[PDB]
Amino acid sequence: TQEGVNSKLALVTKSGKYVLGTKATLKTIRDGKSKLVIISSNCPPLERAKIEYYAVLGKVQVVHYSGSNVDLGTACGRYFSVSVLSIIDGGDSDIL
RNA sequence: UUAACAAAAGUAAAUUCCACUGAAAUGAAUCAAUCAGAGAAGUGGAAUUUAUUGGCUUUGUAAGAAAUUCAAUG
Repeated sequence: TQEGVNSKLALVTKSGKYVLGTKATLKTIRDGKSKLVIISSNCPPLERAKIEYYAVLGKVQVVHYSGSNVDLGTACGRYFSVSVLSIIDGGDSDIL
């Protein structure tokens, strides 16, 4: 069903604010800026387990992206790969 | 001109890690390459290697030695 969230993460790039990177995602979960976490399908199972446990503590929803980190980076209009992603605010979409 | 073994005034090259921050107008770099959101470059650090301690100069050793001269041992 990857004709949805892919288009959802296109208005966020235009109006909303997200942050790319596992280290930078963990920074936002520690604060209150995180409102949603998207994890690719190939994130290492040990670093993935640390994001979810952090999100469970922070009560932030985790969206298991159906593509790899290469596909997730392209979904944000980026020429590198993104493993984890945090949404500070949804611009015009309905992701949150 | 200077040894083994040790010292630590001064000071190198290369690689790998750590902290801050988060790269797109993509940058960084080599003779060649090669690398980066499971995170580049920047700044500040840590470690190891470099014919023994710690690589080079320097120092103790150690000038009393040795080399080159002079005089009839100095």
